[PDB]
Formats: sequence, structure tokens, C-alpha cells
Amino acid sequence: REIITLQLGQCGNQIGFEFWKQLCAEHGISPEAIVEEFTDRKDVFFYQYIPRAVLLRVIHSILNSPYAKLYGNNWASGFSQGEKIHEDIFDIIDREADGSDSLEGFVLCHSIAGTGSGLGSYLLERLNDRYPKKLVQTYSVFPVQPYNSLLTLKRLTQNADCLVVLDNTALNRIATDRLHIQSFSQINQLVSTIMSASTTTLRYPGYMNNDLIGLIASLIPTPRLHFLMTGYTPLTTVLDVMRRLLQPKNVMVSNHCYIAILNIIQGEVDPTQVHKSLQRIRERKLANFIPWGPASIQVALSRKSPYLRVSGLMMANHTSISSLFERTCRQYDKLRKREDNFDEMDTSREIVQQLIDEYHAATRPDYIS
Ligand SMILES: Nc1nc2c(ncn2[C@@H]2O[C@H](COP(=O)(O)OP(=O)(O)O)[C@@H](O)[C@H]2O)c(=O)[nH]1
Repeated sequence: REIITLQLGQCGNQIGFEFWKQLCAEHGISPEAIVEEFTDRKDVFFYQYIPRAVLLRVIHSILNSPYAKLYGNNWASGFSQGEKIHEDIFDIIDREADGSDSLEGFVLCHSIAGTGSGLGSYLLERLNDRYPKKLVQTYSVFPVQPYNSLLTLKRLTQNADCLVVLDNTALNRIATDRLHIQSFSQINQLVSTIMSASTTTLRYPGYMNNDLIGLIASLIPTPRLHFLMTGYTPLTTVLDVMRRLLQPKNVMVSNHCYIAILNIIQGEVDPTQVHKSLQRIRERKLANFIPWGPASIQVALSRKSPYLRVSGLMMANHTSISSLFERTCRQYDKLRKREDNFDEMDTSREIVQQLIDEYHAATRPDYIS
């Protein structure tokens, strides 16, 4: 099973290039796409070595980078231009798809803030049209801006079978707090770190989580609640890691309870103390769960890249994320009363209102019906 990734817009292209840099460094692959001498399953993201990427001005910057051997501002303009070159890009996508043995998904890295937003909208629609059996995960990055953002949310709440949010505000906050920057090229480091650590269990095989469905179907219980948040504590026992992870100081997010939690530990820790960690976490009652269905926290281990200490990442399904949408929603209303049919934006507002209502109803003991 092979995962193909797509990079749209300046932000998406930059974060994808840095992610590929990080991943090539994790393995023994020189910038010249030649394996270095110096166990790690690398077939998923690399083709025998060339990455499975589809880039769509900064391309010249990448071509001038040492890694050359490795390959307007409106939403409506982006959508129109994406409709204009449907066949041109889809020939590339189809040749790269059918060239693969068994395709699995379509990772999409883009910022919902110019042309990237509408282009990703169009691509998501067309991929939902053509390929009906391919999971679509999206590493979308959150910031006339409210218009584009809400349109992207409208297209993402029904097409993408999963989604991971990344807000530049929280990243900048963490940068000023514990990195003391005052830049794109600095927050992108942490972004690429989180991304590389996200797909750790796919490249280093373990007891469980050998496929994307193993990561998705565990967290997302219903097809609507498919927005996740990330946490990365190392910026030592597993209990300390789990206690530092659940702190709101580290989560990349600007009653309420949890739906599903997943922990990935990349250290050489003793794997016998994890059950004690979970026992004590349940004892002290540091986190709450849904009252209707039985929801638990899952933990998995892995191995750090030997060619490159204890780290850890956390993927959560928290109902608080809806708050962010509200802000956008709010701004849209503020933008709707200040200034062919202009009805698509109204439908977008309607469906995002539906989604926020569903999130707000999810935290009730009678969420069913
Ligand atoms: N987190 C992050 N966001 C970025 C970076 N570069 C650009 N962005 C976002 O991308 C948006 C600009 O997109 P733009 O390049 O104009 O899209 P285009 O019109 O299709 O080229 C801004 O609102 C930024 O928030 C980056 O390095 N990191």
C-alpha cells in the first residue's frame, strides 16, 4: 500500500519540501536521491529512490535547492483556474496512481488562507468523484480571508475522510514562548517535526498500526467528527510524557470532553510501565471522555531513526476545536453585513453551522438521535 502526497500553494509546497527534507534525513538518503551506506520500511512514501510527490514560483526555489535531484488571492479564481487545467494535472495524477502497485490514500498539504485554497477545493471534489475507495487525509493549515477559509471548511467537511488542523496563531505563540523569535522558516521546522512524527508508525513496523485505516478508524467514530488536533511535548518515564502531553500548554490549538486519544512514543523506554501510566492517569482523572459511548485512549511505541532521547506525540479528537470555526463563522457574519448569485457562500455557512451544531451536540449524554 502506497501513499501519494500533493502540495498546493506556497505554504503547502514549503511545508511539504521541509517534510521531505526531514524524512530523507531520517533515512539514509542523500539529497541527491541516492541511498547512503551508513529495517525502516520506506516503500510507502518512496519509489525504487524518488518521493511520490506532485508539486503544484517557489518551485524555482526548490529547483535551486541542493534537492533538485529529488523530483490571485481569491477562492473563485483558484477554483476557475483549477477547472481550466483539470485534464493536465489529472494525467499526472493518474499516471502516478496506476503506476503504483496498490494505492492507499491522498495526503494533501495546503493552507486554507490564496489560490491553494480553491485549487484544493476543486481537487478534493474531483478526487471524491473519480476515486471512491481512496482515503483522503489533509494536513490543512489555519490562519477576504474568512470567505476562503469557510469555503475550504465547507468542502472539507464532506469530502476529506480525515483532517488535521494547524493554526499559525498557536505556532507563533509557542515560537515566542519557548523559541524566542521576536518567521516562516522557523515555525515550518516545528510543523515538519509534527508531520514527520505523525506517520511514524507507518515507516517503522510494529505490532499494530501498519496501515492508514489502523490510524483513522480507531479515532474517528462517526463520519462527521473527523477533525483532529496535535500535541508534541519534547521541545524520563512514560508517565511524565503522558502528564506533559495532556497539558493545554502544548496542544497546537488556540461542556467539553474527549472523543479519542492516541499516543506515539518513539523512545527506548521500558514498555512494562505503560499500563501503570494509564492506571494512574485514570486514577487522578486528568482527562474526560464522552458520556454516551465507550471511548478510551490508545498508546503505541516505535523506534527512533538510528542514523539521526525520548519523544512523544499525541493525536486527539477534542470537541473544543469547533470554537475556532465559530470565530471564522462570526467574522463571516461581520463580513456579510459590511461588504452572479452568491449563494454558494450561503450554502457553505449553512453546512458549517450544521457541523458546529453537531459538535456542540456531541458533548451531551444523549448525542444519539
Ligand atoms: N504556517 C505557515 N503558513 C504559511 C507559510 N507560508 C505561507 N503561509 C500561509 O499562506 C498564506 C498565503 O498563501 P499564498 O501564498 O498567497 O497562496 P497563493 O495565492 O495560492 O500563492 C498566508 O496567509 C500564510 O498564513 C509558512 O511557511 N508556514
